[PDB]
Parts: sequence; C-alpha cells; structure tokens
Amino acid sequence: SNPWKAFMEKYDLERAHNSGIRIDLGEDAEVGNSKYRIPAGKCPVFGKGIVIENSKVSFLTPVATGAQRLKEGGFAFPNDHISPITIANLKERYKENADLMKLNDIALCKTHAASFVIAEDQNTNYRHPAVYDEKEKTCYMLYLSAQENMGPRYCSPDDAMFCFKPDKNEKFDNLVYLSKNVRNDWENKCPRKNLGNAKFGLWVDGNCEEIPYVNEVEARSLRECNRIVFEASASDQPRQYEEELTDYEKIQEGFRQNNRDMIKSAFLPVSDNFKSKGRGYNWANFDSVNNKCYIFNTKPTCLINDKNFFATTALSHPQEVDNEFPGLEQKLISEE
Repeated sequence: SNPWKAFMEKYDLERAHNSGIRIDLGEDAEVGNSKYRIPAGKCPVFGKGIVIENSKVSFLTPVATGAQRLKEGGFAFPNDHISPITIANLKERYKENADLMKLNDIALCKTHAASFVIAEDQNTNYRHPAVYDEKEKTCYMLYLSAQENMGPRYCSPDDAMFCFKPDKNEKFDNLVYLSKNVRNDWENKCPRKNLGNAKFGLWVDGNCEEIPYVNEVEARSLRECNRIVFEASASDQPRQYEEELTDYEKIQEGFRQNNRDMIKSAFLPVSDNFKSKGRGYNWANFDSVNNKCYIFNTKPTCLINDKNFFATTALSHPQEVDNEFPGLEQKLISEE
C-alpha cells in the first residue's frame, strides 16, 4: 500500500496536463475554412516563452501592424482594452461574477483570455492562449497559438522571415504559458515548484525504488536540468517541422491587413498521432553535487529523500524550490 499515491497524482502529467509541454497543440480547432491544432494542456507551464530568431522584440509585444515587418512585433493582441490587462483591472472587470472572484490570479488570467469569442463566427472550440507574468501581475492574450517555426528552408542562416522556438530562459522565469484548457484547480492538480532534497522514484513492494530506466545528461544547475527536461518533454509537433505552402508574404500581408483568421492560424500545422497526449520525457532528477540530470518518461509514484537531489518536471518553475520533504512515509514508533 503506497502512502504517496494521492500526493503523486499531480506528477501524473499524462493525466494532469494531458497534452504537449514543449509544444502544446493537442486540440483540433477550426479557423475560417481549415482545421488547425491549438494548445489543449490542462496545466500551466512555468518559465516557458517563445524566442523569436534574430529579434530583440519580446514575443509578449503585440503582433506586427501596418508598416511593421513580422519580425518587428511579437505574438500578443494589439488592443476594449483586454490585453495586456493587470490583475487589479481583471478583479475590477469581473467583480460582479462570484465564480471568477474565487479564481486565483493564473486561473483568472486564463479564464479572461479563453472567454473572448467572435459572435459572427460558427461557435468553434478555438479560444486564445495566454501568458501570465507573475512579477508584473499582467495577463497577455496570445494572438498566435504557434510555438515553433524552425524549418530548414526559411529558418536556417540564408529578414522577411519569422523564425521562433519555445524556450525556458532567465527572461521567462516569471511567465506562465496557459492553454485555454488550464485547470482552475491547477494548484492542487499540477506541479509548480522543484522538490528540494528529493528525487522521484517508483513504489515497488512497499518501498520507493529508483526509476528503472533513465537518460543521464550533464547539467551544471537546477535551471539547466529543468531546461533539458522541457526540451525533451511531450511535444505535439516534430522538430524542424515545416510546410511547403507556407507563404511569408501572404502571412505578412494578412497581418498588415488585420485579417484575424490568417493571424490566428499563422504557422499552425494542419494527424491525431502528432498529439503527444502528455507522453514524453517529462520528469528529471537533478543531482546537484555530481552535475547530472536523469530524465525519464514513466510516471513517478513516490519520492526519495536525498539531499543531493531535486525533483523537476518540464512544467515546473526554473528556480522555485519546496525544501519541505513530505513526512507521509515516516512511521509511528513507540517508547513502550
């Protein structure tokens, strides 16, 4: 009988998250004529952002408009004043909604972004993803659901181009990448902090054993190990994915022309086998002393108390640590 069973439910990311992490495109959504995939993840992704190649422009900057080339803007809404919105203004806006007033900041931000529809559209399941900036208490609505455009035709050393990749780096620490499906009760159902003095294990015959199969990768810090596991996690799109028909000029035209459907579907792949459903190398045990990152793809079912280690996941914050090792395995002993 496993004492860890309920505690470990939040580390069952196939069930907890149920979509891609590095690239989340787990749900089919109609945009105009065609069917595309959009983020479907039920867990927030802490520390994740989109990096635009050869651009100093943040992806949180609004999408290009008018004269601006694609590379002069980001992925966000260009502004009813709905994005970027602060949590103060958010709380103010929905003060009459009881249910929304019981939501935490991250859930409120996601709820706000996922609420906006075009009435004159044939009520689709498409909704905009979000990015919550915890430091600034600001909620961004993303115009683009697309997470990576790194294909070797256009996105190899050869300016009218718009190449981008998902990434975890210091500039993104306080960001939370949010799909329209992020759980309101994510705080109890999803990971956030790295578990200090802990390593994930597998409950076998009344004891917490090591993960049977792992991939050792060199990592010099907690940040580095957390980045490795994100980079190896469940992905809904293969690396270097590219479509032949992709026309940057038509796309850039659609943006300058404020064509909502073209902007919305920009760089999105068009099948069910491309969906990870949460399966992948999502967990890692970082050995802070020997500088090793042991990534694995089978869900952990217990924790081992080991002061040399940290238990991280692809969803987890790049730095935040919970050093409180759970005592749920400690037994009552008698003085007698």
